[PDB]
Amino acid sequence: ENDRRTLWTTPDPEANCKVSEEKDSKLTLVLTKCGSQILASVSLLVVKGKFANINNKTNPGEDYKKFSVKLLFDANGKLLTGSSLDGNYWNYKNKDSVIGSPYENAVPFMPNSTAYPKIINNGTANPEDKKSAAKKTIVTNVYLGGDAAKPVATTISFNKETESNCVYSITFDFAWNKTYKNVPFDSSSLTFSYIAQDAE
Amino acid sequence: ENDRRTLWTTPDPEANCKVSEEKDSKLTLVLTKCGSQILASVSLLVVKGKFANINNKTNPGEDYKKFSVKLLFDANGKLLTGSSLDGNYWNYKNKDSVIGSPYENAVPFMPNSTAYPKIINNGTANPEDKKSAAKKTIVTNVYLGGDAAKPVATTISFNKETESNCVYSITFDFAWNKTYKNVPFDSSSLTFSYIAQDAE
Amino acid sequence: ENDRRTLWTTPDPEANCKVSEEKDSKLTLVLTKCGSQILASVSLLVVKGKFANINNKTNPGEDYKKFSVKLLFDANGKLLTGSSLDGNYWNYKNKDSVIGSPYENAVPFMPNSTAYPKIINNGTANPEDKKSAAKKTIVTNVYLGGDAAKPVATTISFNKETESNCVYSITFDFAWNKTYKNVPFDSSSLTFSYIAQDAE
Repeated sequence: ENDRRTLWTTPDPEANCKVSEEKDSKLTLVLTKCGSQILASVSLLVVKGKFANINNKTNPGEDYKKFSVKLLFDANGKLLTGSSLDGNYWNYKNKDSVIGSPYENAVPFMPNSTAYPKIINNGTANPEDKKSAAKKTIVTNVYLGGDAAKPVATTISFNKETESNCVYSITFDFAWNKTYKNVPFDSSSLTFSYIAQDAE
Repeated sequence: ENDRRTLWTTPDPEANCKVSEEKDSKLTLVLTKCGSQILASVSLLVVKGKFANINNKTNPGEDYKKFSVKLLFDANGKLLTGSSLDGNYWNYKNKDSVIGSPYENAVPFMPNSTAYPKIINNGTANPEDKKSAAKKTIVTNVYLGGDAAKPVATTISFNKETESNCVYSITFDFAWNKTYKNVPFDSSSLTFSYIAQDAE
Repeated sequence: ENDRRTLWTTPDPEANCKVSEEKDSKLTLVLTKCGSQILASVSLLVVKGKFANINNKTNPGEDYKKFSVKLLFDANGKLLTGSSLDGNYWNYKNKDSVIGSPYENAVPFMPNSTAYPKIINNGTANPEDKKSAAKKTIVTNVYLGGDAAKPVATTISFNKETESNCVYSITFDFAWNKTYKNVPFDSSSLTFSYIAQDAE
């Protein structure tokens, strides 16, 4: 009904995500359709590993101050193995859980091919043929422990990845310059939208 | 018709809200059902009292430099007395207005208990199933006068309040570090979403 | 069916917008009806002229550091002549393309008159007598190249313009202080919502 309009991890998932090692994080992502767009809410709590309690005082160095989460999808919109997120509880909504069986098609939840092409190349491109790099991209912040003093630079990129010969993709890139001393990666929630691929 | 999907005060309200004194502010809040999520828009013009002409030069203190707006719901999603907003014109959409008679049940507009649960704040071990307080929070900025130079740090908290045996809450926290000389607290409009509760 | 819910510039549009010269930019604007709000997504690529390759080091004046795009509408919600945007492939969705006929009436997709009204005389007397300019405004940054290091102050504004006896107006205002050196104007995507005009 309204539930085929939503695809999510669950509102309160079990560990379902690899940031650093297997199942070290809980990603709550809900994708909903309002017509031609997807309306999305995301959140990330990391419960163990390299980012469960950041200390950039005792661990400075690029690799302790950034990471990314990738949703990779095949032609029908099925999650592919190379993904950060586990498929077990990624499915269509049902009264606060997921449908019994794993889904066959979710093309209408995928970021548009046309608005978000895989590669743009404006080296030798005439101006009227030029495409937008930036357009595939939402740049905002989230906040550790929902504290304004603790921003984390968030980039959401559509159809950026090539991993696993995927045809669609949602990437969440996270980075910070503050040197956070003993702060869990526990994010505020973030609203975002993108243009949906057309079914059939 | 499609106004059953909207619960919204009014597009243009009479002073309907308490920041510092009774009916001292005009809160515009619309909540629309986009399936499993609520898409909200919010503005706050304070019309009289302590925040109606901010002067941190003359009043340098903490209590002049922040305030908070609490909406308190019961089990049926009806608005409780403790709330900053008054329920006279808080109701479903009829054309450009509300339905005459106050609503029985708005539970499906409330923030999801599962996504955003009650957390009794005690020293808690084992982060691998501690429920996240950050998740319940959207952190962003509104701009006073719609001017980029005049930011206000804005925290939107779901299911945070303990007051009046509320089951559900939506709390707007406005704070600013900058020292403003005669600026009316007059916010830019802010878009946000959250995961909705389900019903019968 | 559901396509009559989307008023859009194509997802992958031809040069369609005047920032500086006729047809110097590709504006992507998607409007979808979600109940009583419009859920919008907006992005701007400039391909020629004065902002096709910003260099505030060679061009340091204000006129090279800011520009605005005006959508102007009439009482049917159809585009007018003064509009930045060429109203020739600006139509209701049909599949991944656009409908045969030009779009007739689209009043349901306009910013709400009551919510965002035209400015008059303001006074401290409060029988009802306050107007918030800010309420009419969403203020945020977008990011050139989708780079965190390259913010641009963005203001969206509803029913503000007076040009060509317009009833309804959407205006995107861009402004930066940073001195960009050989940066195409190519904005990261922006999600936003506003209250719709009530259809009849």
